[PDB]
Amino acid sequence: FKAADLKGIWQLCHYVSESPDVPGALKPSNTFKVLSDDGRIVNFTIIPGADAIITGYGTYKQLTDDSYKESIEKNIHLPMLDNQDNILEFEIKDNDYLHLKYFIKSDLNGNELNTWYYETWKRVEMPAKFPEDIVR
Amino acid sequence: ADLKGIWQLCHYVSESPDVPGALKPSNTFKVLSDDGRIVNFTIIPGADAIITGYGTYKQLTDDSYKESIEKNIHLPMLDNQDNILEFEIKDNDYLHLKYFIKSDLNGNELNTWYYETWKRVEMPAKFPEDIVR
Amino acid sequence: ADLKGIWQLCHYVSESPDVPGALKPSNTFKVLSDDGRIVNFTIIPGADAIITGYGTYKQLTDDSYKESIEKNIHLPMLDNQDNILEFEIKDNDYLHLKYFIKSDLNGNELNTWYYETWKRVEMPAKFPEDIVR
Amino acid sequence: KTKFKAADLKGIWQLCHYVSESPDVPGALKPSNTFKVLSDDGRIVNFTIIPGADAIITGYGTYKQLTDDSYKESIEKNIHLPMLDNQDNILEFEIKDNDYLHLKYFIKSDLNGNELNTWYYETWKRVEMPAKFPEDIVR
Repeated sequence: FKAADLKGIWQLCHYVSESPDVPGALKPSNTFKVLSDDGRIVNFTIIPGADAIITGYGTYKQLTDDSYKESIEKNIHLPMLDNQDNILEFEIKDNDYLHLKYFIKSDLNGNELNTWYYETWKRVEMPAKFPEDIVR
Repeated sequence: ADLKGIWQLCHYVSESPDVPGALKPSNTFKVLSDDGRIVNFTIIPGADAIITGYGTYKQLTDDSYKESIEKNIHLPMLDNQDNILEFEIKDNDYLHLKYFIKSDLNGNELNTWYYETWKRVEMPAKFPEDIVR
Repeated sequence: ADLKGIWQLCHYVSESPDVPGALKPSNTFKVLSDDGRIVNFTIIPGADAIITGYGTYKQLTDDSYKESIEKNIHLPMLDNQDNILEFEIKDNDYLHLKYFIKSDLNGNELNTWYYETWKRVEMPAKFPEDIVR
Repeated sequence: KTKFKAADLKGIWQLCHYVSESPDVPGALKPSNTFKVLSDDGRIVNFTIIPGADAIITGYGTYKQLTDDSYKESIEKNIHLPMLDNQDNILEFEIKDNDYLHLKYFIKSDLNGNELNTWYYETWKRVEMPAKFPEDIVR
């Protein structure tokens, strides 16, 4: 296969809605995934007005056209992935949205979970101009 | 009925557009004062919060109250009108409301029921550590 | 002075200790009602907002008002006390306050001035597009 | 002679700014909205989170440590400081207590040719993994 455009900085998004039945509108959130050029992965979450925190790190590698592996060293968000390979099924839609899914068999307590997790991330890009009235 | 207080609008948050969202507290507040005033306002992250509606209110029956709206920038068709809201407070903490809007701002037939869930804002026993005031 | 309203806590922020800063709105609100009630509350993103203090208030002079605090989880030393706040409203929108606490909860001498800056929450001309309520 | 024990530049750094409760009170150093990613493979990316909107990349390029107290950013594009586009910026630095990156750099002139001759100072804090994931946090 030819490498998908995974490398970059990705921003976690969620879907907000007025009813539980209507599909939500996409909104960018506080978590970032840095997929480096040398195969390193770092997840971190900003805490407004406080220190941001690293929540997971390791290495990554694309396996197929629609799957990549994160070889997680430590993950405080999902401790069951520590020293494990997590296979993420993915699709990049319109060059900017990374739609991923992964499966967790058992939780940190050892109980059967058998749950698929879904995430949407948006590629962080440089705009044409630096916006006025922004707090760096 | 225990309507007086500060209420926080809830919305539905999901990880995917296909998975049903979980009910979560959101950015909008309804202040139902002890002296019969109503104010709706919405916080805007990184900017000034905004008042979106105000007027007076009064409970009419066991399951209905009236908001006599002066101005409402969220729903301009309610300006200078009485809105009758059907309500139920479940478990002392959740205000479930429904109201009907006949027409939109242009006068076109809407005939839509709006449903809202608000959660009572309370004082907890202790001030939590590591929150940004 | 026009004390009545909803006030939003601000911080003064600069990129350097030498460059003059700017006021930036935060997560805390003070509701100074028309009937003399005061409520402080803080939004916690993704969780329930919390009431952190309440009581009554009354203007005393042109540049001072009193908060008769019943309970305050943020500042417990003000419980069942009158706090006299020196204030100035600059350009109708910014409430600059200062108050003095003589002693801590243990009765030890504190003799400390506390400063706060709040911005008046207003209704804008139009409801902005693409905000999350 | 312990230069191998020197603090790493590599990592994710968070820009600090000065915040107080009032303009009459001097601001305390606090973490802000801007991040510098100094990768293991010599890439630099500056980006700023914008509450309620998409975060934005504000500068990128490559970097390399030159001496014990200086490193170079070979900037491709920088929307925050456009005069650094396609230039090398030499940053004098010191890492204090492993966690604070104190840097300074000099800008001779702006894009318009206005002689500036100004030193810029920045403080960044190393972003780390805490022992436990905190409970009431928004991802």
